[PDB]
Amino acid sequence: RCPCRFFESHVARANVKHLKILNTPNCALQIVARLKNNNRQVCIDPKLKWIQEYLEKALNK
Repeated sequence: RCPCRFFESHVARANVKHLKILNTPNCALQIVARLKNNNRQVCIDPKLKWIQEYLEKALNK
């Protein structure tokens, strides 16, 4: 079973509280994020540009 089933491409950082990185060689790279509004658990597509910027600001810092 993969940590994420469907990925959302219409999510923005303002609606996410934190991003979780998962390196699963059974499903490849997947990222899980929670909606700040209802604090739900949703899966975000690792192809969004703001996601890459978040990883870039967390890796250099």
